Amino acid sequence: TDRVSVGNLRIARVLYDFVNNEALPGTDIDPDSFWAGVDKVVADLTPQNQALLNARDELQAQIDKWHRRRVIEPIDMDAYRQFLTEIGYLLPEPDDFTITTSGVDAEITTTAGPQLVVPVLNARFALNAANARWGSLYDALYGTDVIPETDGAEKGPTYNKVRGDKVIAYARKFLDDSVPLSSGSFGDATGFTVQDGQLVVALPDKSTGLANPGQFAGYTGAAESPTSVLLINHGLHIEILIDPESQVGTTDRAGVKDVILESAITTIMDFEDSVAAVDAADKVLGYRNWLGLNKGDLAARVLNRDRNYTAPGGGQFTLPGRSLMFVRNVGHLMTNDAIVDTDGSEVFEGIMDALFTGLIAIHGLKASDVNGPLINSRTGSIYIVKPKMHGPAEVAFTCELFSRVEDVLGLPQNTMKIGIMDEERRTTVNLKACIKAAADRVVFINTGFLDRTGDEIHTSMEAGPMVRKGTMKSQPWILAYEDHNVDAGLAAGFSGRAQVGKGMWTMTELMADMVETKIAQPRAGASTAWVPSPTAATLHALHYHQVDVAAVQQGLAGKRRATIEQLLTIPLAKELAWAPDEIREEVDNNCQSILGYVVRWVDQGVGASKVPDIHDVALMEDRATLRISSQLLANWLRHGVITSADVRASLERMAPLVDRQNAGDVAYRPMAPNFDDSIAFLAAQELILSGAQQPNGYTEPILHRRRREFKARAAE
Ligand SMILES: O=C([O-])c1ccc[nH]1
Ligand SMILES: [Mg+2]
Ligand SMILES: [Mg+2]
Ligand SMILES: [Mg+2]
Repeated sequence: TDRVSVGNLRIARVLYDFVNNEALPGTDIDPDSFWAGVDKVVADLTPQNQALLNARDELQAQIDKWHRRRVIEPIDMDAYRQFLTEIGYLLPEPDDFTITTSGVDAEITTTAGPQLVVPVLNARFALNAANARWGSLYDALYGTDVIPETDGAEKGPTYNKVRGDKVIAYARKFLDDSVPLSSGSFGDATGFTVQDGQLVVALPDKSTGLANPGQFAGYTGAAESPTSVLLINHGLHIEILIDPESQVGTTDRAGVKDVILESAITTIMDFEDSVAAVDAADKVLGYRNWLGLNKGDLAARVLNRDRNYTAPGGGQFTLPGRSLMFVRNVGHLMTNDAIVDTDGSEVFEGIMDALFTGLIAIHGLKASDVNGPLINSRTGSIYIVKPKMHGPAEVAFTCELFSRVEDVLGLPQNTMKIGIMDEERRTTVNLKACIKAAADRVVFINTGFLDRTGDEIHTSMEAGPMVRKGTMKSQPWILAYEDHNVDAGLAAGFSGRAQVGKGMWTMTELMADMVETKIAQPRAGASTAWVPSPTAATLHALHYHQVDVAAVQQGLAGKRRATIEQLLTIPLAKELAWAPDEIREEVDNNCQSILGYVVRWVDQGVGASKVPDIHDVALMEDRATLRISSQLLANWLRHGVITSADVRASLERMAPLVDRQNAGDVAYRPMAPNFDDSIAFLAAQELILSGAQQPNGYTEPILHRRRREFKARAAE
């Protein structure tokens, strides 16, 4: 139609122009050979990609059949596990080894701290995350519920001094716990001066330096009365801003205006579950943003420059002002019409992503203006997160794909590093082998709730009814999965070399609860964890100051805290474990999760936002929320727990609920009462009723189709 012919490919014009006009210039890759490479790589790797997807299907069918031919008391783990080994699901574990990945930035190998994930299609959000390397601690405490809004300390229309003073005292205590004075407390500090390269803090009666003088990293302005003071603890920077003339400064004993924390050390720019991209137009929007980020020129309003400091011993240095960027590609499943072949077949979206996000990322290894000076990776690496892989063969393929892209791009081999997401059972039980498959490219493994539970449900769909969604969070299989992931990471030498990450805090407004509970993640040996906002990044940073992750990691070394049996413990529900009203609540719960998420996705192409749940708690979940919820319902429908009338009834009374939760949104169009007119509603209905049939429970085939449907209707 409006496509460009390159060998066997018919490339969508919008994509072809974008690449020639925006992505290629400055890379010194010849446009003609770039496209011949796209054509070659797509032709060479497409059959293996598809072979892998059929492998998934062959394995699931065998497992479905195993449960079906069985009666059978509870499952015999010797039998189950022997079966899994026979069919090639459970592969033998390789001998110990250390990963050999190199050329990796210090933000990933060394520094422990928060990690942001943001929809790359949203330019404002993406710029915010990139700028979230540094955040105001005062703003974070004042603005959220960490400082509780009791009587007197309420956020008003204007400054509340009672609340402000609380904020100040919270931070002072943090200073004391993080960068202690030889004697006294920051709570009594009256001033700061840099004297003989040391930091000197003035107390009402005396003066003192730091217990560990070396925690002093620098300052701004004159040593004799600095405008700010730079500290360091556990690899992370803390900056005390000093200005008596500022609105908070006047109130402060030492003229302190704010405390700034190094927060989001790295950010993942996401093309997968947090965005809605169903065609060439949507992909180009994403690719364009990814390009602006890497060239430094994205504006929505710009990217921050690095920060200037004076060394304690007089010199004059810089710190990065931007979060170091990963990109998350889509996984192996989906195709996309941005390129079709002569036959009209869509091309695998994962393959395209490597080619185009890899091409684009070259700009980030280069001076940004194009004069200067920002850059992403200074060590010369491109950092790609790859989600939803199943097993070491799927990881090997991603490496081979990267190898071939690097060739087309003229990059050295292994420039393209992989972040291995551990969110599918066949990866979890073969984790060590997956890490070995990428032993020279891997910079990251991580765990999460949503996708991994959905796969857990879909895999054992035929075994019986599963426990509630809430129950899933604390089942034996997931707790083993969490620990087993750290163990594999630490045993492959990730400490000092690569990130070991944990899941997203989805409750954007529940910051007090986050600060209280998310500390478990670094205590479990995770050198990074996912946060929903720059504000959450700043608050989660506190955890890394309280917890010596490096030491925690050294302590876990050599431990084996999860057995294959634990990992293989299917979350089946006990002999009829729910009262009727409990069943209804769970059904409502899941139907609302789907409706609330689906409606924004199908109608508006939003893949991530603050979606009020059934109790009006704001959650920022990604598409994986659709996978658990619909799989759970599909499972319950499959095993007689609920009826199809139950599902339709729930959908019909949760729908208008969702409507009014989206009241105050001008573009929003309600689903109720003409349900079978809403494409969103029908998408929700299809996810559930077709759920047991989606490959590995994946929701994109259905979601993408319905979103495309909607876009077509809107085009009249
Ligand atoms: O909850 C999550 O996994 C998530 C990632 C990005 C936005 N939400
Ligand atoms: Mg996921
Ligand atoms: Mg310590
Ligand atoms: Mg199936």
